[PDB]
Amino acid sequence: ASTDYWQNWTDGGGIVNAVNGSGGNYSVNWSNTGNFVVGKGWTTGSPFRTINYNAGVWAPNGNGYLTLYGWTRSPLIQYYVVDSWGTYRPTGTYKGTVKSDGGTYDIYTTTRYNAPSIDGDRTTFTQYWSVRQSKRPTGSNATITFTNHVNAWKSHGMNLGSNWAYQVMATEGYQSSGSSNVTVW
Ligand SMILES: O[C@@H]1[C@@H](O)[C@H](O[C@@H]2CO[C@@H](O[C@@H]3CO[C@@H](O)[C@H](O)[C@H]3O)[C@H](O)[C@H]2O)OC[C@H]1O
Ligand SMILES: O[C@@H]1[C@@H](O)[C@H](O[C@@H]2CO[C@@H](O[C@@H]3CO[C@@H](O)[C@H](O)[C@H]3O)[C@H](O)[C@H]2O)OC[C@H]1O
Ligand SMILES: [Zn+2]
Repeated sequence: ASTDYWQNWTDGGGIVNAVNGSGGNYSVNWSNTGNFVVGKGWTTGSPFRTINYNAGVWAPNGNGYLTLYGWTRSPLIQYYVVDSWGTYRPTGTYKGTVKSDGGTYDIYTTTRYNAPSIDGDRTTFTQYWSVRQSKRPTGSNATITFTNHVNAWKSHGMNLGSNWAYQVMATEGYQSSGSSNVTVW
């Protein structure tokens, strides 16, 4: 399935110059930002999708994540599979680990309160994370075998919602500057 979804969200802080490139390609150049999320992927997420990407540029200066990023409803859950980051490795309530695609990821949960989501500007929701224990090398074709994460989460009592929303390979930033260039398929 070729990508069909363009995610381009900013809370309005700083500069987020995002380019919707040809096919699965996008880029972001950002400066002194609030929170933003830019990426490409699919209108409807699947627990069985293999996400492929190649980050030809991964150059955060401060907090950025290079991450699978997506949502379900029923219930409302945000999830991440974080392959690389900048100055900050995201963590939460430690649940366990999962091995996938040549890496080991820690599994965490967090909760957001009064926060933006696909449902509104001020919402409360759980987040599920796989965060790689070390930054993944970038520049070569990489795979996220999402089933492995979903199954590990499930085994730790972290069940996703029944109603799948979008699923993207994203650049998320907070209080940072940077450059990224990623192709997704
Ligand atoms: O940042 C940019 C990189 O993402 C880009 O890398 C290329 C991304 O596309 C890859 O081609 C895929 C190979 O596998 C096939 O099954 C897919 O259908 C193709 O799309 C290619 O191999 C990568 O080199 O390079 C340019 C950077 O700016
Ligand atoms: O049109 C609607 C959009 O406005 C809506 O935007 C979402 C807003 O919330 C964003 O998620 C936050 C940023 O990412 C993480 O840091 C946080 O946990 C979230 O608070 C999300 O990226 C946007 O998609 O999406 C739905 C549309 O109907
Ligand atoms: Zn386990």
